[PDB]
Amino acid sequence: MSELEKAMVALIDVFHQYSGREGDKHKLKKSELKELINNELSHFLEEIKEQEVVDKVMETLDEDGDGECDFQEFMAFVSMVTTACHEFFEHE
Amino acid sequence: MSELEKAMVALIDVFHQYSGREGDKHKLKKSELKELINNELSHFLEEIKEQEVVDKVMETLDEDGDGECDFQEFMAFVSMVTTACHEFFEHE
Ligand SMILES: [Ca+2]
Ligand SMILES: [Ca+2]
Ligand SMILES: [Ca+2]
Ligand SMILES: [Ca+2]
Repeated sequence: MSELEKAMVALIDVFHQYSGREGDKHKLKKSELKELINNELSHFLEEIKEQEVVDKVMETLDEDGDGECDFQEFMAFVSMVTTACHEFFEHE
Repeated sequence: MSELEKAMVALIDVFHQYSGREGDKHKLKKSELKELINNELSHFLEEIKEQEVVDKVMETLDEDGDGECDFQEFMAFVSMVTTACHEFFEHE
């Protein structure tokens, strides 16, 4: 079928199962965010080393500076990866 | 590997190949937008009937009202589907 239908389900599905690991299922905590980047998304970003890097990066995706990242803020991070990544992904 | 890596590649990959159908590879035209919804995304939206519906909907994702939808605007539509869709996708 349409690839977007599978990606839309996978994007939402991963958030529900991944965020459901802790008793917090309706919001994402600061510690969980570090784990998400450490999982295997280091390909887009490889500057993780000191805790200050996560804090500096966390402020960038924070739009209302609420101190926490909800599902709406998580979508903003996805936009950051597409805009930051180059379109030279065409040929290897 | 991480599901997000496959989805990030599929989201960008589909845009390059799908938008490359017409000589316009750097921007999306109004007619192409109707085809995208008509493809098989009618699941999220099933109110397509008169051309006015597309125009009313097109204005909603338009942020700068430039009269055309670029790659940045396309991302906004994805956010609209996630916010509009309910989270009751858990159990069938
Ligand atoms: Ca959580
Ligand atoms: Ca925030
Ligand atoms: Ca195009
Ligand atoms: Ca526009």
